[PDB]
Amino acid sequence: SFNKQWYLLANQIIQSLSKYEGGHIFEKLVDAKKQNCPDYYDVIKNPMSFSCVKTKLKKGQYGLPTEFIKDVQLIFDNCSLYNTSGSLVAITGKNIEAYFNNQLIVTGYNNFVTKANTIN
Ligand SMILES: Cc1cc(C(N)=O)ccc1-c1[nH]c(C)c2c1CCCCC2=O
Ligand SMILES: [Cl-]
Repeated sequence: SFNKQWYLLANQIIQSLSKYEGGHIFEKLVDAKKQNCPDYYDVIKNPMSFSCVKTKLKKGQYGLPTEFIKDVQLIFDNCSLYNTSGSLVAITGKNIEAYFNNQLIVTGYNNFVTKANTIN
């Protein structure tokens, strides 16, 4: 069915980000002490990780295909806000963001967004 199909595509796409070079840094939520960034949650008010998105997909918390995109984009927007441009972490965020946006086209995922937008 319609929602089962884009759930399945979203699961495939999120797994491909996890396996992308450097993707491990987005897999779990940042540990502010362990990653030596004690102010992280003072700057990032809406934290997000690949594992959060995987849990939402597993539990059925998404109603619309755009909700998945919004959460993944939030990962990269948090990355670019906290980290200085040209840092190893910022570079990695931009790499995976570009990969992600291409995958949305290549996989057809954007077609589910287009259809769901018409349904309102
Ligand atoms: C780099 C890094 C390495 C590991 C690991 N397990 O090796 C896990 C998390 C992070 C990480 N992820 C993000 C997204 C960040 C960080 C910490 C540094 C700056 C803050 C930030 O945005
Ligand atoms: Cl690392």
